[PDB]
Amino acid sequence: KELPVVWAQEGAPVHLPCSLKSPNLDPNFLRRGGVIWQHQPDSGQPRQPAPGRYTVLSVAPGGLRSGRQPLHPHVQLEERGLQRGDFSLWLRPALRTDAGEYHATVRLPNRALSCSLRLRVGQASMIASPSGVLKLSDWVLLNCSFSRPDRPVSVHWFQGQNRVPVYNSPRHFLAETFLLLPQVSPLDSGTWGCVLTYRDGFNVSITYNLKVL
Amino acid sequence: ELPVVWAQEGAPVHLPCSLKSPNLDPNFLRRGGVIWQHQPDGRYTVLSVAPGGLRSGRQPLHPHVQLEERGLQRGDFSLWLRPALRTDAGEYHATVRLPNRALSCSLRLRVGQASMIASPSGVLKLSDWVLLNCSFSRPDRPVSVHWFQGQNRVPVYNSPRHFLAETFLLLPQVSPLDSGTWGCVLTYRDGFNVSITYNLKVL
Ligand SMILES: *[C@@H]1O[C@H](CO)[C@@H](O)[C@H](O)[C@H]1NC(C)=O
Ligand SMILES: *[C@@H]1O[C@H](CO)[C@@H](O)[C@H](O)[C@H]1NC(C)=O
Ligand SMILES: *[C@@H]1O[C@H](CO)[C@@H](O)[C@H](O)[C@H]1NC(C)=O
Ligand SMILES: *[C@@H]1O[C@H](CO)[C@@H](O)[C@H](O)[C@H]1NC(C)=O
Repeated sequence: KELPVVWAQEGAPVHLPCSLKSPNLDPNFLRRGGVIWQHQPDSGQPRQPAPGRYTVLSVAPGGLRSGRQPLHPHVQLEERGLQRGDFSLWLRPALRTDAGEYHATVRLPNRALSCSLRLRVGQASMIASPSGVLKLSDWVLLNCSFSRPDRPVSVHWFQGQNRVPVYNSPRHFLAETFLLLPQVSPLDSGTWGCVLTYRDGFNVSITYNLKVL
Repeated sequence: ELPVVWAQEGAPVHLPCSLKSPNLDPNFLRRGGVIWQHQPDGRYTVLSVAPGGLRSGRQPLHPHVQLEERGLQRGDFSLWLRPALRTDAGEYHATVRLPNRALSCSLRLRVGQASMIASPSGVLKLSDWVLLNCSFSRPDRPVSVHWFQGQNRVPVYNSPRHFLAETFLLLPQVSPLDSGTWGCVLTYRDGFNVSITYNLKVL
């Protein structure tokens, strides 16, 4: 079977999970764990060479840090989690170039274990048809879109400073990932927002400023 | 530099090359010969007809490139690409040989992609709304947009049941009379036309 896929939104932090799910307390045993995170970027794809792997993070087992600064400072580890057996990678800005395979090797006192993921990075946008700048009483269709190919499981719409929930109503028709405003009014000018949730739990938050003249 | 000719991928296009005021005998101008060269974006000849008025008969041969012999008799030596393909973009050079006259033509062909974007893009239920976008990949924006409905291509104007804005057509409430083909024509400032058809399916 293939690698589990983790999705990221470009510009937003992402968390690549690698965790002992049954840590039997013992913060003093799991203090002493260390991990190597390696990244296999996409070659793009006969008698081919094997894909290359380079180390993006290394923290030493034993319960100490050596004073070595991070090699790739946008890639990070939460050091509070190591006591709980959490060796997950944080990509502070998830970048397009960060896509590819991630391989963790964790060395504890008695054993070593591995974690393997494929990270894909997508782009979010509110697509406005005909446009975002509108005239009074025009119609507009907003699509809460993300470049992931599959269909999200839920879409939540919000409007205004305080994120007031937006439901199917006479002034707002909701269908799939789309919100149709049949007749914009002065109260429709301002910020709108959406949250897309996919079946793997990945969710995207998108904001957009509608202008009505 | 060169005149630009636009093409829609999947639709025929003709690269114009016509004698200015070509009113000679239709059997005199058929006896002309022409060479069309394409340097893709390495000049190579894509079709050559020899002067003298006789043919090799290989018109089914390479039918993606063609000359219309009615235009050849009318002094029109234009190249026809029956499916305009992505590979056809690039530089074109025509040379036409008559007994006492010569002509050369130089054009740049760019090919764009057309699509009817439907939101939502599936099959629709009666009384749903739907938005159609007549889109073309050309960078400049078209100067006019025309919408048509049905096999008989009846024009569609701004109304309560069909709202037109820019390149978009909104149908607020589909009915069984909306089932079937819809079409749009984009017209650009040079006269280039893009025709897109779309089959709406509604239960
Ligand atoms: C609208 O957004 C959804 C979610 O990303 C996407 O699957 C769909 O293709 C988009 N459609 C248009 C017309 O933008
Ligand atoms: C997305 O899912 C995560 C995981 O449960 C959750 O913490 C987050 O709150 C969800 N999205 C939003 C917009 O809150
Ligand atoms: C709709 O089509 C026009 C014409 O090419 C294009 O400029 C515009 O970006 C398209 N918008 C959407 C949402 O498809
Ligand atoms: C291009 O399309 C427009 C609108 O349908 C039409 O008026 C015009 O005559 C067309 N041009 C040609 C050369 O057919």
